[PDB]
Amino acid sequence: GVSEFLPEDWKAATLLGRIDFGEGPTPVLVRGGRVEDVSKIAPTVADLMNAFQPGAVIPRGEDKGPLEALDIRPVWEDPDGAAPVKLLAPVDLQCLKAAGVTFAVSTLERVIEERAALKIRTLLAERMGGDLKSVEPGSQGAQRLKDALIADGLWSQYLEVAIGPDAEIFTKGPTLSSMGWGDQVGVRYDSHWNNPEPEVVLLCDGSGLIRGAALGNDVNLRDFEGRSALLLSKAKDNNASCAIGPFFRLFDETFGLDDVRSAEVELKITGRDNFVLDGKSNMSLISRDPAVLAGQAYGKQHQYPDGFALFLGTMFAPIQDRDTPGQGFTHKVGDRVRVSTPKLGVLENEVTTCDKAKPWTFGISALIRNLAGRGLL
Amino acid sequence: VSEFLPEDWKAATLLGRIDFGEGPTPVLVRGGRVEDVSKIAPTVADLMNAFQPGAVIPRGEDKGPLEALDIRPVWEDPDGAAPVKLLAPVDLQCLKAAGVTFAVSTLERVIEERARGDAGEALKIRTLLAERMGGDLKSVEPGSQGAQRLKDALIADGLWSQYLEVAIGPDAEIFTKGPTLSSMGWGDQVGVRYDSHWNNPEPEVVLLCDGSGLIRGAALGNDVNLRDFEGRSALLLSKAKDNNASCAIGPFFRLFDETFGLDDVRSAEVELKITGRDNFVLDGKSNMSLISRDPAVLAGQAYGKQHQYPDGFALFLGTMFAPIQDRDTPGQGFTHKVGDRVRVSTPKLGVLENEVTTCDKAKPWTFGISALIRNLAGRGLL
Ligand SMILES: CC(C)CC(=O)C(=O)O
Ligand SMILES: [Mg+2]
Ligand SMILES: [Mg+2]
Repeated sequence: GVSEFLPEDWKAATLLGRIDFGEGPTPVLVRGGRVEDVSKIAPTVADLMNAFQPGAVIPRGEDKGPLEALDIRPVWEDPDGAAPVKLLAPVDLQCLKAAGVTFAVSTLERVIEERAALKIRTLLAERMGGDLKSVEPGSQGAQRLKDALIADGLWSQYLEVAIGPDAEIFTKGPTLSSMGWGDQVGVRYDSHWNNPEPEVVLLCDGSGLIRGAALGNDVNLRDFEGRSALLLSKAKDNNASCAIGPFFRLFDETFGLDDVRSAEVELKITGRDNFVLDGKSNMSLISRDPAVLAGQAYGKQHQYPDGFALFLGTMFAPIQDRDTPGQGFTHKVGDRVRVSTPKLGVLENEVTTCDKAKPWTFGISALIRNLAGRGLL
Repeated sequence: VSEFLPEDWKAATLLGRIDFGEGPTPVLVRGGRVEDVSKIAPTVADLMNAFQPGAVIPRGEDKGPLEALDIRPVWEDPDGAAPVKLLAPVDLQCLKAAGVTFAVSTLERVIEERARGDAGEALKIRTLLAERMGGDLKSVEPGSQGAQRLKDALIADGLWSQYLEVAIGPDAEIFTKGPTLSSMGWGDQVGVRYDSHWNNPEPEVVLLCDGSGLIRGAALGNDVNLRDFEGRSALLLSKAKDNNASCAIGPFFRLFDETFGLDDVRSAEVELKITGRDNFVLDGKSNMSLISRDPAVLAGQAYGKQHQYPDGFALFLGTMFAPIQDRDTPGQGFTHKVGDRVRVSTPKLGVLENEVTTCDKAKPWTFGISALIRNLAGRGLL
């Protein structure tokens, strides 16, 4: 049932991804509902995006047939990889970047209620020259709001990246390490409070231009980050802690950045203990425009010659109790996490611990050897 | 030339990358002579994964004495007229770094945090903090039960900080310094962001590890650092550390053998020298024995059952300097100016020397993974 995780209009869409048909990772385009092996046009997705800039026609690759006819299976139904065809993460050589704390109104309010409320929002809004829900990060209004927050003793390093001029942008994981649709993702076995983060992921080419978008799960360990923000990397970057997919949807007549900007991202978590968590949260509340976030990651002071993928952040808060009252959500082995939006489909993974997930073994040199052996270089 | 190589470099085994005119080439320097080992393995990462530690690497193609090669630093060859160019000695490795592994750095991190990145507040905060702490941080082993009891004391003192958690708690601070293939090497320009007004070099020793997590050798490093970004918010760590040309490793990795081992890394005296167009001079020394966690312990936290690195990784071990010498205004401390020359040196590894400019004036990073792949393929090396 490969159709259940594609966008409802996928046959009218342009998808860009990676599939192993049995010889190794192959960049594919899906157009008219049919898969095209484009490896002879460009041997990687990063190379394809660099070879064909926006507005250029991408030629046809070799026909692999209707995507729904490929026997693709997820790990929880095919634990041993018996399937003849394996869908992969749609990234290969791109750097994996991630923004965080991009929904500021959420952050601000959560601090005002931790203190309580209606009375605190008066002064902050009057000093800002405006309602908090209109906060513009990096503005002069945000600057006066910062100084008012400092004067109240409510300021924090998190509000700095919420409303200051610089967004929080970090490296989510090493190149070639992402999980894809239908893979296991890993939380550290020594983390006790962790959660998914349902996100939209931008595809950017080697010229810093936004080409398309996919779904992402930024697997997150709250107990590490909460002990120290200097453990951010350890909270975000472990074996199988990144999932992107199922495909990147490229911008065309049917789909553009404006569709990303108004995308409703849904999250569902299902456990064997019969725990269920559901929730939806709209990209229109993001406090920094996706094109602005791309322009902070890429510019005169940082380039990315193979391109980069960019997680745009989330406003989902893992506060729903599971077993321990007041301590919020945490994963258990075998949880199924679905991240979905209508124009991009469904990214679904199974949760295990980083030591039980398959280790990351296929790195840059493994790809090079594989592509060399197939005559694709 | 010999000015930037180990004292005993002709007796050492050095591993690095040189562009002779056709693209990046993994080289070994033995007996003072350069070997092109590209036909043995096409990258440094591949070479470390093909030969385990202790295994003798067979001889490559002789390229003559190293001192006979016309290698020139950017401050003497701005347009790159030299026929040969020395590169960073990493290629496919992930660039990993440890933080606050020396007490002098830990204190300056708490200072810039409480200053919220404002250099004009550092003197006042340093005067308070340096006396109340100091003699405290190195009084415990990080991650021990003792360290947990010191944490409870400092919390009661009102002195606790998220930086002390990674300085003495069970988890070291490890982060990604920059993207694969983005490092600068000896003789390159490094970059501080043009919008940073409180910044510094960070001399460090850099380990080379293979794809099995084994420590293989060591180089020198400059982890160019923006204090005003990181002090404003620790969530800006990546932006404080990872910008165009903000990473320098070199001149070569020295591989472990009978002339050099991890024990030499553990006792290495490291020297920092900064010189500017304004005739500012800083010169200082510190020793690796002051590190709070053994280098093998740090590599063991970076690599294990919960994070692999199939192409290997480089690991900055943490800076042992935090420059606070006043440059222009009494009490205002240090920051870089364009044209600064930064020398990191220790006798067993040589000299890593770079010229500082702003990230936007440094040449952009254009040679990434695809460029390397295409270059190697065109040379028949795959
Ligand atoms: C938090 C980091 C700035 C600390 C660091 O890089 C170091 O101490 O070497
Ligand atoms: Mg995020
Ligand atoms: Mg450092």
